[PDB]
Formats: sequence, C-alpha cells, structure tokens
Amino acid sequence: SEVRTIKVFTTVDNINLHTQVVDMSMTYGQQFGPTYLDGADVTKIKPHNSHEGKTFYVLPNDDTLRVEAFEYYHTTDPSFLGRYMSALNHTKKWKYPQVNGLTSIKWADNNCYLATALLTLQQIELKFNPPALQDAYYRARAGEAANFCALILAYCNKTVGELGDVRETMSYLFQHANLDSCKRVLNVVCKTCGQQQTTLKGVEAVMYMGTLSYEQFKKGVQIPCTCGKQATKYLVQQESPFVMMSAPPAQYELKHGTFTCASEYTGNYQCGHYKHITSKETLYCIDGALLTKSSEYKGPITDVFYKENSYTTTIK
Ligand SMILES: CC(=O)NCc1ccc(-c2cccc([C@@H](C)NC(=O)c3cc(NC4CNC4)ccc3C)c2)s1
Ligand SMILES: [Zn+2]
Repeated sequence: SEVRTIKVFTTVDNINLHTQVVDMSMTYGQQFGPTYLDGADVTKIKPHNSHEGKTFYVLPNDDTLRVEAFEYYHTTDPSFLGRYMSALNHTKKWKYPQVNGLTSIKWADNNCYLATALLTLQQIELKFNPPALQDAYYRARAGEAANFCALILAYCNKTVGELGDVRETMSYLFQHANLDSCKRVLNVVCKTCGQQQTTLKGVEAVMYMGTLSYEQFKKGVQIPCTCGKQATKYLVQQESPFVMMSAPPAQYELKHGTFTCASEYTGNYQCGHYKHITSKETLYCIDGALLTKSSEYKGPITDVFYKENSYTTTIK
C-alpha cells in the first residue's frame, strides 16, 4: 500500500546524534543494519509510531561513525556495541540501591562481583581514559549505574549471568584508567645472589598477588628465587593513590581503620559468592542491597585495598 516515514536519530556514542528518515514498512535491519533501542535489538522489527524522535544505536558502517565510536569507547572491536547493548538490555532491569552512601546492585545474574567492583571504585581515586567509562561512571556514582555495568561487561568480554573474578574485572578497568604517574620500587634479597631492585609503572605498580597484608609486603614476603634458596621481596617505594593486595581466599581478620575496603569470597573456584567489607566509623559488610555492621571481622578475604600517596621504606 502507501509509504509512511518517521524521523529518528542514529548514534554510536549517544553524544553525536544523526537525523535519519525511516520507512514504517521496512525493518530497521534492512535500512541501517543492526539497530538497538535502549539495548533491545530492533533489527528485525518495523518502526512503530512511538519511535518518532527517539535515539537508536547502530554499528559504525561509515568512517565518520568509526572515528566517533573509537574516540568514545577506545576500541575497534566490531562486536563491542552488540555486547554493550546485549548487556544493557539486562542491566537496565537491575536495581541500584544507595547502601552506606555508595551505589550497590541488588543481587541478580551473578552480579555479586560487579556490585563489589562498583562499591570499590567509589572508594579509590581513578580517572578512566575512554569518555564512555568517564560518563557512565559519573552517572553510576549518582545511582544511575545501568550503563557503567553494561560497559564493564562489554570491556571484560563477560556474559550476563556468568560469575566474574573481582581481581580480573579490576585489572581490565585499570588498563583503561590513567595510572601513568603510578610507580613502585621492589628489592629482592638473597643470602648469596644479592640485592636486585625493580621498578613497576601503571597497573603493575598498584596490584600484587600472594599476600593481602600491605604491612607484610613492606616487612618482606618469601618467594621462590631462581637459584633455589627462598628470597625476600619487600616494598622500597610506592607512588599511587591506592594499592590492591590480592591472594587466594583465606581466613583473614580485618580491623577498623587499617584498610579502605576488602573482597570476601565464600565457596569454590568459579562458583562462589562475593561480599564487600568497607572501613568507615565501624566495619560495614555490603552484600548487594543487604547491609550489616560489626566492630570486628574474620572471613575468607581475597582482595584488600589501601589508600596511599608516597611510602618510602626505612629498611637498609
Ligand atoms: C575446598 C576449599 O577449602 N576451598 C576452595 C578453593 C580453591 C581455590 C580457590 C580460589 C583461587 C583463586 C581465586 C579465587 C576467587 C577469588 N576467584 C574465583 O573463584 C573466580 C575465577 C574466575 N575465572 C578465572 C579466569 N580468571 C580466573 C571467575 C570467577 C571467579 C569467582 C578462588 S577457592
Ligand atoms: Zn637467590
């Protein structure tokens, strides 16, 4: 029969909108290629009357859109938008309650580790490079974290419903944050082999696997030396706003005011449950929407975060 149209906007970044005219007889797919509205796939759907003036997301099919996409997300992975939108379709349905003055996530689709990562980021000093993470993270801090979670999932190449590692998640995010000015100096000491000194910049300057205790890392930790005689690695100098100390879950006692926040993991490798412990006027345990408060804490801790500016050892 007749040809009806509506006006809509197409975007890759929801910053630069592009006025398009669509035909209400043809599917979005046929006219634009893959097309999303609020993360919902509409490729196979014909325009509705209500669609007038709404913003749709499309894949970058021309060079103008490729520049706009790369500038915003800092990636040229063709699958990225599809994944960002697939995630978003789920993450818009999650509830983000304000818990202890911080945005959490009400438990759903094994998001316990995203919730824990989100509560953590709010407590440490981080500047993201991708304008996509800068923007979503600002809105997350406000209670509006639907997009930030969908982006974490997209960057970390994760499915909705699949349980993630908080330390793997955080590493990925730190790869997309400005940490150029972060600097760590380690000394490794043997009885024979002598004192070797290394310097670590960026992600490797703020992350350590093998001890939870920041104080222990400064005193010294035992490591298997190449020679075969256990050597002592100790921290000589740290320049970072924070440090992340990680180790495989173990009964650990956390004391008020000796740490910033910690990741509790109960259960078995890849199928457990995450809780967030934070240190304020007392110890808070944030379990999605659920909050409890205690003087003391012992439990299976796997990540502890500490605030820092400049530490310099007095050793030697
Ligand atoms: C029987 C008993 O006493 N304890 C059981 C355990 C043995 C080992 C454990 C362990 C070891 C390391 C880390 C942990 C915790 C902190 N991490 C995860 O489980 C983990 C890992 C992955 N994906 C792998 C690819 N990137 C790592 C995905 C999701 C999760 C929750 C856990 S827990
Ligand atoms: Zn040695």
